[PDB]
Order: sequence, then structure tokens, then C-alpha cells
Amino acid sequence: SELRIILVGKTGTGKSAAGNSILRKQAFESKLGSQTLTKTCSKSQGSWGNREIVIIDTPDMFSWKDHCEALYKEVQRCYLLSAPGPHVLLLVTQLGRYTSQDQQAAQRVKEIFGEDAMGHTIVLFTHKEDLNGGSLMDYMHDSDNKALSKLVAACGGRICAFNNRAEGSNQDDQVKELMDCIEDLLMEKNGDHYTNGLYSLIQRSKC
Ligand SMILES: Nc1nc2c(ncn2[C@@H]2O[C@H](COP(=O)(O)OP(=O)(O)O)[C@@H](O)[C@H]2O)c(=O)[nH]1
Ligand SMILES: [Mg+2]
Repeated sequence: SELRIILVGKTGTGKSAAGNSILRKQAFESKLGSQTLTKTCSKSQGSWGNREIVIIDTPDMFSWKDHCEALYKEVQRCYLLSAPGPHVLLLVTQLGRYTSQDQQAAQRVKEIFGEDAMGHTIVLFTHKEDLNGGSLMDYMHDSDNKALSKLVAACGGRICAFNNRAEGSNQDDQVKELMDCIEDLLMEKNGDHYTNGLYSLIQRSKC
């Protein structure tokens, strides 16, 4: 049975890399800030355990401000690629580096996916290696970043961390932690995916 994940967040936080970590393959292209920004979603899939994992990597364009002709059609494409709705939105942020631009990117997520999207969101912190083997929960307990605390609260405290450069059993271990977070979220939601008005329209147009 399908597990559908949509990656969201500020550009450069490591979301394409996180997609690669989850799928254990080079599904999405990571890039430096100097490189061209993306305008189209990319979709890839793989297996974890007995389950098909399907991931949509949202374009950098979804974080842009002001008028953008391509946005509406590509948001429609994102919905069509994730229908009947994502099980999880993974809001990707770099550990210790949550800024006003992250806050704004999170607002774009609510605009695109709806006010209630945080109820199916997990906050994924990249650069886990910066913890030096320390507890993520303890780090977040002591974090003084007020905007980050508010986001994490809106996401029901659901958090996880990746070192996207991890390999081997270290990679397996961090992906397992994310799957454990997803298991608990889905349990709370009786296995349901996120939905909204627009996802409903799509679902009701198919036989
Ligand atoms: N050290 C480190 N670098 C990372 C990590 N995740 C991503 N990167 C790097 O951060 C840069 C941006 O990553 P990318 O996947 O393109 O982020 P995106 O813009 O959110 O899709 C790339 O140079 C990645 O190699 C991480 O966990 N640790
Ligand atoms: Mg990317």
C-alpha cells in the first residue's frame, strides 16, 4: 500500500537530499544556492519494508513571493501527482538555522495545501551531524527560536533529523526513525491521508 510524501520548505534546506535519503537512491538533484532554481515538481518512488514510498519534491517556485504566471498550473500538477492526498508533508529545515524565510515558506505551505496542512506535517531537520551524536529532542527542548517552537507546536511536536550525507546502517537508522514518526502520525489519523476541497474535486472526477 502506497505511502505518499510531499517535501516542502525553504530552498537550500536539504529537501531534495532528504528525498534521496528516504528512497536510498539518486532520485532528486541536490544543488548549491548558485544554481538555477526549479519550477516543476519531481516525483519518484521506491520501497521501504513491504511498502511503496512515493515522494513529490516541490519546486523552489512554491516559495516565491509576488505574481508568478507558472504557479497555479504547477500547484494543480502537484495535487494531481499526490492525489487523493499526501499521507505526510515533510517540512524541511536546517538544524539551528530556522529564519524568517523558513517562516514565510511555511506560510506558503498553508496557502497551497490549506490551513490544516500542519496536522499532517512532520518537521525534518537536516544537518543532524551538527548535534555531534546528541539528542534531537533535548536540543529542541532548549532551543530559543520562538518561531521554530511555534511551527513545531503546530505540527504536534512531530520532529525528526537526517544527516543527508549518511550512508550504510547510519542511513538505514535515520530513515527508520522517520518511518517510526510517520507510523505514529498515521496511527493518530486512523491511517487516513490528508485531504482538502481541491483533492476531493480530483478524486471525484475519476472512476
Ligand atoms: N552537510 C550536510 N549538507 C546537506 C545536508 N542536506 C543537504 N545538504 C547540502 O545542502 C545543499 C542543498 O541541498 P538540496 O538537496 O539541494 O536542498 P533543497 O534546496 O531543499 O532541495 C546541497 O549542497 C546538499 O549537499 C545535510 O544533512 N548535511
Ligand atoms: Mg531541491
